[PDB]
Amino acid sequence: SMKPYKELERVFTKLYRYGHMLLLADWDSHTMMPCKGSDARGAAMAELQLHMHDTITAPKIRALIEEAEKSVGDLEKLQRANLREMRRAWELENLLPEEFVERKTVLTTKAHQVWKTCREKNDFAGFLPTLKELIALFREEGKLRAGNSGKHPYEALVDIYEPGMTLQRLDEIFGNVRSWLPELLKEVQEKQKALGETVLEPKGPFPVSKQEALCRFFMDVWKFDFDGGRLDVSAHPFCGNSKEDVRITTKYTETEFVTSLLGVIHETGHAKYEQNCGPKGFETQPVCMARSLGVHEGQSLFAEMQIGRSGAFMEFLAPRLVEYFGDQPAFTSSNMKRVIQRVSPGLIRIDADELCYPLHVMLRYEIERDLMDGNIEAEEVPRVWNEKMKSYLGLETLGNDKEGCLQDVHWSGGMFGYFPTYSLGAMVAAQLMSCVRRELGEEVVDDCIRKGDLGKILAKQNEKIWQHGSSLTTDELLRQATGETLNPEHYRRHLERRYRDDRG
Amino acid sequence: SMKPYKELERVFTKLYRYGHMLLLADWDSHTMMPCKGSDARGAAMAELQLHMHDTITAPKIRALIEEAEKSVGDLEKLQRANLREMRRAWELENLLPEEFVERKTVLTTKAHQVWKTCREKNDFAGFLPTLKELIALFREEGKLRAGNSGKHPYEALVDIYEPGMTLQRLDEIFGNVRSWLPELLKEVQEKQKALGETVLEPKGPFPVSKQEALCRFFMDVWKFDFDGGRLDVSAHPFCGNSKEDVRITTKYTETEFVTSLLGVIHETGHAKYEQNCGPKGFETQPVCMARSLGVHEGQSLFAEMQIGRSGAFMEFLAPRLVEYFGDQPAFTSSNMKRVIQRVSPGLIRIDADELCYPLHVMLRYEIERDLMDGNIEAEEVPRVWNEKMKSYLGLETLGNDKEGCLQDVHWSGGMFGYFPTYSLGAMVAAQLMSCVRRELGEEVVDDCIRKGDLGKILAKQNEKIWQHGSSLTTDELLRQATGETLNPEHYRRHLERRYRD
Ligand SMILES: [Co+2]
Ligand SMILES: [Co+2]
Repeated sequence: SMKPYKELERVFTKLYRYGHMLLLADWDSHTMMPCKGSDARGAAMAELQLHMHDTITAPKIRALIEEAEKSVGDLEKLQRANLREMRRAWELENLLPEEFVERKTVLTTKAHQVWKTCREKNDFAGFLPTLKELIALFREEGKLRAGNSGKHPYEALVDIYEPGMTLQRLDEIFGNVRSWLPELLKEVQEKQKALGETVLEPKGPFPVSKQEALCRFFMDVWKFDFDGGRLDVSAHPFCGNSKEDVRITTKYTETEFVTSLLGVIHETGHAKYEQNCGPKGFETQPVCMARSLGVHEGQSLFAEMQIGRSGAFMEFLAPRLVEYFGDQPAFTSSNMKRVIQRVSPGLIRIDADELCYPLHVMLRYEIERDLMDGNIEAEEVPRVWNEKMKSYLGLETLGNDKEGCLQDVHWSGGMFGYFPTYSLGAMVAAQLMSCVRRELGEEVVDDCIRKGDLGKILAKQNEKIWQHGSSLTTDELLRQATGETLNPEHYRRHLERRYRDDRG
Repeated sequence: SMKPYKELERVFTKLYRYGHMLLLADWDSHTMMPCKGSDARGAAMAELQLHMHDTITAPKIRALIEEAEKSVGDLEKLQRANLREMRRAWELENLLPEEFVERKTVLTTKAHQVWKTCREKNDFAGFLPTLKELIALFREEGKLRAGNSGKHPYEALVDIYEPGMTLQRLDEIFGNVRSWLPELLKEVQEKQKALGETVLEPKGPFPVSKQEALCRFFMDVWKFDFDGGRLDVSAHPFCGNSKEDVRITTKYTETEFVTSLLGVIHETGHAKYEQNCGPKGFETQPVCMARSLGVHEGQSLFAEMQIGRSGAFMEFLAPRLVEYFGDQPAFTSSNMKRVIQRVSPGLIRIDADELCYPLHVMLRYEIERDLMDGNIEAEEVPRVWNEKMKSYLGLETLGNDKEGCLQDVHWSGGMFGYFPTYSLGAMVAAQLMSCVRRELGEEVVDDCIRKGDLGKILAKQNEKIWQHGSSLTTDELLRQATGETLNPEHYRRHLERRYRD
């Protein structure tokens, strides 16, 4: 009935309110909180997390969900989707026994300090005992989340971040990438080395106040609502807080402006999704949420990569760089394109350019999959990390675990099945932009970008993606939006056109 | 056994964790939140406030307190005090029916809107409907909070902010103030007028970045722990957030810097108490809270009035003004003292000098007491306000309710019985500083202030007040600290030395 469904709605509004507090508390801990407030803040967040957990895991919720589900056809369409999303949120908290949960929590908090130091010291052997336990915990986690579905443990884990994504499809997507991208990289490198184009590096200092002003200017170009969000400073840029009050951060160095500019553009792309997330009338409910991390990172990367690193945008950007920092030879649209699209393989994933980046992701996918499968053991990670690094990026890591397998925090913090979503995001972004250019026209999109007039583009994003939140399945959403399910051929054609053909 | 007590401790830690979130949300509301965030933020705070209420008022809590209390002798000194403070918190929440609390939140949220416009528009008539309801509400609230005590309803309201304070003691105190303050003010005005001393008002602009730097510098003089707190800007200066993370705010104008400086020093005096509140080991418990609004305001006024408006402090301050803003004729010791210590009765209590301030408080006390007692009704407040302002301050407010009875937010915000604590704080500050001067020596105290070297003074405040929180009754606390219960004669002699002599 409506009765139990509406009772669920009420419970989920309660949870949304408590989540508001947690999100604020988390935002503040990274931006405003002084160091001695840390224990108080963590104690407070833990207690509130506990209450949210007891609320969603009370016996009555399951009984409520079950009564609501027998009378499904008496609900409006969007209420039916909301009931689906409610079960999903309930299963995500309920399928892990509390004994497992506390054990995971203890190990991840342990695993963190052990990782951080070993990383800094290049000591995989000191990490390895922990790492073996993580991998056993993750394998155990997969099975629990798998439930009575018969899903592969890793699939159960990827599902946390990418609802409905199967290992079969993931293996097809990454196998597709593996068939062409390592040779594309090599082709691009040799083309760029044979050309020998002049690239003038921007010369600093770039005053941090002028960087901030430039960033806000670009947030205005993306029509960020500043009456419903903020820009501030943290050690790691992120997009956080709540949908009514979306708060992004960045970090500035005087020596360059690119990382921070492009970083803000990236987070603004996330923000636009959050600020415009529908469906309307479901604001405090789980159907009014981002569909997946791949869909979310598809929005950030649409902003950053599809618009931000384009030749057209350089035409708009260059004269703003003259205006905000003062003129210098580096500040021409042709030269800034060369700076922003420069291809240079390296060892560190977070520093990777648009082309190399998916190779870092692909390799993490394969290892994660293989560990979960039993094909390899923690023991072998360094060896296989090095194999893949030489193979995909032409670089060695043997003996350099610091910048090899120990470089990312993710496994310390109990995040397995997360990494692949980044390249899924890149693929979503390329697919969406292909559609937008098909619909609006190539010259129209280029004119919008080069003139910093994004409204027609942002409107298509809003229509196709943002207004739907989680009311549709990912497959349904992408089909409705772009004509088909997620297809990596768009990302391939984007990368070929931009890097191999220098087309923008 | 000790089981009920230790389970209550666990409950109050939970509540402390919840209050942390509410405190952060409230601070952020006034400092960082963009305007469209407002609805979601109010809905979140209300849901959490409800959960806290239901937690503390559950029948379980009553049963725990009753069980703990029947073996109160099996508890150590600080645990028995903590149990007293637990019962107090529970009674504060548990006494009003939930139907009452709903009505009040409704009425007050609406009252803030109508008050604000009526105030801007000088329209008591428009406000009078709301105000008759507020007064009816407060009389009902007082009776509810009194219960079977036999306390006057207004006493039960005063008790919320000033635990253990009786109306009889309040009447003894304001009666004392009335015995010397009027002849003092009168005398000071005719002294000032006969001298006709030159006062140079500082001339701006004062860049807000420079003001901020000066304000932070004085926070450092008070040894504010910036690893455990912040300064930020808000529409209305306050001291908030939590004890591990004390966040104070100010507002800046280019035309003058004094209000903001002294304001920051005031809030920093509050912050020092919150940053150092004991007892140690009871941090998440109600025993580790400020004793009263009177004692709290005592710490802020010790900072602001006892140190911050003294001649010795002007010796330190004047060279700092030159340093931060650049030299000008006004920036002398002698002249800044005259600016900061200036006496000029006016209509607006926030703007009142150290001498006139208690007169504004006394008139509100008298008016709140008469309203509660049914000696006047809401219709009569403008007339009575004028009469009391004429008698106390020499000033007519008739027809100017904007600068008369509608002046302050307190009544529309549901705060009755609050005003008296301002003067109690002034008295606590003066009594504290007496003991400090007696113990350290006048010369050592003056030396400390004039060199910006406040360590020895702060250490005394910490020892005497901050470290105890609510472990002692207010009478015990002041007796242990100062040798006696609150005595307004210290306040008298403070005002006499500063303004008459
Ligand atoms: Co992102
Ligand atoms: Co105060």
